[PDB]
Amino acid sequence: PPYTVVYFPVRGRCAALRMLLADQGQSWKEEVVTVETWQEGSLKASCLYGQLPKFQDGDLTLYQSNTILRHLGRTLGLYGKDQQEAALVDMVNDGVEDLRCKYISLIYTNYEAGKDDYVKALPGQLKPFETLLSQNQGGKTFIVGDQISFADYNLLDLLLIHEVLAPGCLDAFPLLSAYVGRLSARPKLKAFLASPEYVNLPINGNGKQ
Amino acid sequence: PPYTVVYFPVRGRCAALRMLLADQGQSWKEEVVTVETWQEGSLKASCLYGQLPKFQDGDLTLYQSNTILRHLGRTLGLYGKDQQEAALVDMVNDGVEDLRCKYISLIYTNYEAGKDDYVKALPGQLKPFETLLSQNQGGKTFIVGDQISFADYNLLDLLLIHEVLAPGCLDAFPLLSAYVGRLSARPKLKAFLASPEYVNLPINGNGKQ
Ligand SMILES: [NH3+][C@@H](CCC(=O)N[C@@H](CSCc1ccc(Br)cc1)C(=O)NCC(=O)O)C(=O)O
Ligand SMILES: [NH3+][C@@H](CCC(=O)N[C@@H](CSCc1ccc(Br)cc1)C(=O)NCC(=O)O)C(=O)O
Repeated sequence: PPYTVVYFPVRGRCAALRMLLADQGQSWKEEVVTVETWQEGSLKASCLYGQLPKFQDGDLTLYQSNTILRHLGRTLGLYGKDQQEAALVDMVNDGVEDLRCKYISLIYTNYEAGKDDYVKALPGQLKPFETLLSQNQGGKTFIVGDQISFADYNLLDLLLIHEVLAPGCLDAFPLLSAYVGRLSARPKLKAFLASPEYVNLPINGNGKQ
Repeated sequence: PPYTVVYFPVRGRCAALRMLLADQGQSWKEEVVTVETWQEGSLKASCLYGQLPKFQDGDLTLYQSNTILRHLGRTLGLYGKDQQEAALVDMVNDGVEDLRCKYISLIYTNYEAGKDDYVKALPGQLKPFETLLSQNQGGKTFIVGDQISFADYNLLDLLLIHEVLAPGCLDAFPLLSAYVGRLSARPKLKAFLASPEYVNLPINGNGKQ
């Protein structure tokens, strides 16, 4: 710390790290970038990959959303209890990232023509996470081990955005439905999910959801 | 050894972890899956995300290529010297993965019509890595700090397959050109890149490159 997040005024790729910082009781500053200030290209040229989010932690600056999650994961102790759990946390996060990429492609390039097929294929894409919960203490704790990890906040966000795209998509998965319930109830996280800074931001940049 | 790699008979997403293992002097077993054995559905149905590579380290089974690289990075000491370097190693690997996804979409879905526009935009996509090297002791060492990391092997593979797709694409980048030369020369890695085990497998599964 202290932290600063730089991004567009949407939830998008910053939703999971904001949930992690709020639930861990950390403070941070937000620097909002409008499409107007982004279209003038001078901030875009200073970004390593010409994209946002950008993040600061003291004198360290970082890019890439999953690198920011892994960094808070290791500096705050949200990365498993050992190397074996740290590898399982990475395997869940990479799976969450693959489906997040398919969701983003549906939202930004084919929403009207491909949402029915995307929703027809959704059960198959969520089954792996229900299976991972069934293997960890009967799905009664977290996605890996018995302590929360950064992959829990990234998987929670992906489940919450899919319920907005296909209401009831989790009805067929008992353990994922119960897991979204338990984590949404953690005190600091429940207060943050009800706040205007979270509820009043669109999920995506094109208004689709 | 306690290692096993399960994959199709191509270099694909397994090329960087095989170079990492060979350069660190570790042995592993390969289990090859043919397209006929994959079409039998039983092994696909047993994979967590229905895809390969699969990897084992003793009884620990892992999926996702980047999870396998981070697990060997942690167990073999290829993850930076402190928490700040470990975050910069992740930032580099996430950039490498973003460019590998664009390369993969071109190869398997748009190779004939998108090859010239893809090669035209390539320099913009490679400049970030040239900038990272210029910031680390004049590009004379590794991509991060002064010890090799798992991201150096993934970046090296990404640079070698682009030189096959667009020969001379690295001429515009003096530090990346010298970085590929210096890394290909490490004795154990130089021997692996010249062996039939590496040279006789196609880069991708559809024959394009
Ligand atoms: N792999 C990177 C991807 C970052 C990324 O896609 N960044 C997009 C923004 S996220 C998606 C999006 C698009 C438009 C709005 Br309004 C809000 C959110 C960007 O900077 N895009 C700007 C650019 O590429 O010029 C990561 O995980 O961090
Ligand atoms: N995100 C995963 C992606 C793995 C993946 O895409 N896996 C593909 C194969 S890699 C690319 C490829 C394709 C065909 C051949 Br022949 C060789 C290599 C798969 O299992 N595909 C099988 C499936 O989806 O049924 C990772 O990083 O590990």
